[PDB]
Amino acid sequence: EFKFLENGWVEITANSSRLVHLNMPESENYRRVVVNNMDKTAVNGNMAL
Amino acid sequence: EFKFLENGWVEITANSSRLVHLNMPESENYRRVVVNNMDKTAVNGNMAL
Amino acid sequence: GSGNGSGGGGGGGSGGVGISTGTFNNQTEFKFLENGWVEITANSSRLVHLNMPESENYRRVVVNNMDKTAVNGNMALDDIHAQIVTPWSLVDANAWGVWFNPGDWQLIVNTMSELHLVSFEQEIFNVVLKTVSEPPTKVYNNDLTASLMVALDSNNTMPFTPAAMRSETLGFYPWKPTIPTPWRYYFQWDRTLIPSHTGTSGTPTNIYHGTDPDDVQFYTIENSVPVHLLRTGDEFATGTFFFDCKPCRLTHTWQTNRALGLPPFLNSLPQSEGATNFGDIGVQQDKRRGVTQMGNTNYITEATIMRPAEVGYSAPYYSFEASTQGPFKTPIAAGRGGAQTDENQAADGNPRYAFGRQHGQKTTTTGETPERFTYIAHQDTGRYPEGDWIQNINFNLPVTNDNVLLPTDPIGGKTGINYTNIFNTYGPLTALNNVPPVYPNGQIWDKEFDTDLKPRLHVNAPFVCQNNCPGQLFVKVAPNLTNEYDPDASANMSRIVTYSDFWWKGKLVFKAKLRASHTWNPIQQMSINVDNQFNYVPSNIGGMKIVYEKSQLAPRKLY
DNA sequence: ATACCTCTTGC
DNA sequence: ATACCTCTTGC
DNA sequence: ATACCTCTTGC
DNA sequence: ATACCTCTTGC
Ligand SMILES: [Mg+2]
Ligand SMILES: [Mg+2]
Ligand SMILES: [Mg+2]
Ligand SMILES: [Mg+2]
Repeated sequence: EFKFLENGWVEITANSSRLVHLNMPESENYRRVVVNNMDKTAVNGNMAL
Repeated sequence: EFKFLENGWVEITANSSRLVHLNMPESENYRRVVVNNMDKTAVNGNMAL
Repeated sequence: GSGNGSGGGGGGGSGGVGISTGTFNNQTEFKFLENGWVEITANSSRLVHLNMPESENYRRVVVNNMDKTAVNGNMALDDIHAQIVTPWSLVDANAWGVWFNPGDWQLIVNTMSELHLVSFEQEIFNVVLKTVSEPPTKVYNNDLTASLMVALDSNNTMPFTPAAMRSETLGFYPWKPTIPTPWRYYFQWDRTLIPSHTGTSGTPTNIYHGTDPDDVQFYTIENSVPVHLLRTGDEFATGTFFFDCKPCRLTHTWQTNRALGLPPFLNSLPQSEGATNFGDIGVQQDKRRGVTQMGNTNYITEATIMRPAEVGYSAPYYSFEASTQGPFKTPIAAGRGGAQTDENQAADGNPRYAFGRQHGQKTTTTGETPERFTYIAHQDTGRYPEGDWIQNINFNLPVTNDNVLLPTDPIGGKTGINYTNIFNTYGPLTALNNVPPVYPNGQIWDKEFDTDLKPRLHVNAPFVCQNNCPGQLFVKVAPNLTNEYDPDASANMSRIVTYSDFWWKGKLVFKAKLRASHTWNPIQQMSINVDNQFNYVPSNIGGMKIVYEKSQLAPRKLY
């Protein structure tokens, strides 16, 4: 919705809806994980990676 | 000027000015003239002209 | 061989043919208030002269000194750019000299401590228009009914072009006439240009691409302002405008990082006069108590010791950067100054003004070379690169060559370069001041940029208006036609030769504050003497000139 | 529409 | 009779 | 609880 | 009986 006001102001109202789908989690736990692509960086010149 | 109102109406005001120049007429008379390009139409197939 | 007829004057309450519509005043008022505030009111008037434009058209011109840059090593010389050219002329008055004479300046500067800009308004009157008609006997007649046009861009729709940046404001002498300048403005354009040197092989790309249609903007007075037409009897006047902007100080600071805080206690004092009897701290540099920002040593020296933050900063020079439209020098705030300069050491940061007779150059002096100078602020906030240096963290000293970079060692293998040229130390701890005014050739106030984020200051003027700035004032002679005119024709129209004169008067108001003695010793003060004495007076011919003067004379603690 | 070198013999 | 590129620092 | 391609034949 | 280098964060 665009609603024009005095003096050229507009009030834009945007609505939006969705059907959302969701599965049960893999596991009901909180986990603390470490990620390690050492190998890739191990390369030399692959710092950015 | 554009002046925005409620409900998306606008009032457009346009001003305009000019410097106008004007010479005296060729003659202070009213004339009744006839124009005749007979010759051109005389052609045959030149009706439109 | 006629006088035109002399035409006869009708009379209203604010004007007519033989009725003056204004009053000349170029006088300056100081009005002392309670608590040492002063209200300075400065009036100023001029007789302005103006001719009809070259042509009643707006033009879009491109300028191209390709040849000069074509040179290789002449990057800096690039003048390329586009611009719209109008038939209008601009009346700019933004410049110290328009408003004050020296005497004034003196006062201000010696007795005050800070200055605020307050309001400003102007007006035009006693308008006159004449026509020239011509054996070359030129004759001049008033054209009673012709008009002068005037437009005031209060909305600030036009792009802003302060004219002092080119020394085109009005004159600085009340007793001598002057004129407005022809208005023009930048027009967008794309452009490329690869830097090079003497030694540089071939032809570095160097071209004018054209115009980003996106970036296009073309304005016209006519379509954006209302134009007033004045006849002799008419007169025009702007309202009064009020400024919203910080104050400007008239004092300078002098402490540098070195002078902040409690100096070290000297365990040992001199016992007789003489400039060689120093005092002594009397403690091993590596044994003193105190604080530093250096985690490795135990050294504590006036240069090591910690300071609360940092005055001044260092930046690259001479730096040219480049964007869409070509290169340009990177500006600095600071400048330099001091003992190790003397206008010859004169570097980056100090500004330099150049100008004509209307603005200070000796009136009688012949020859079209501009007069000049380099303003050297009193505020000791700049840098002395030569003194800089950098060293390895290990900080083992005395230091080894391998562990230190000097202003002497050459960078990029170029001899005449060193880190200080590309160095930069600005940062959250930096602290500094605004430029100081420059009499008489300095701009006074300036518009702020419409960017989302903003400069903390401008270098061209001390007063930057926060909100809107007073709209520009344009004028122009109204076209006076002959009896022949054919707009349908391609040729340029012929006009009667016409021109105009009118007086302009303005009022600019500041508000300031008296200063007061705080130290035992007296301080610096501007003053006249045998040496400069003649700068302030006309020559036996009427030679006049206005020399530049300083502004922040007195000192102030910084901390 | 003149007041002691400004505004201001005002207010 | 100048307000942030219009009217419109209005109303 | 439908009004002239929105909000909104509302207020 | 501390206010932004005076009087004076007074009045
Ligand atoms: Mg307006
Ligand atoms: Mg506006
Ligand atoms: Mg584009
Ligand atoms: Mg672009």
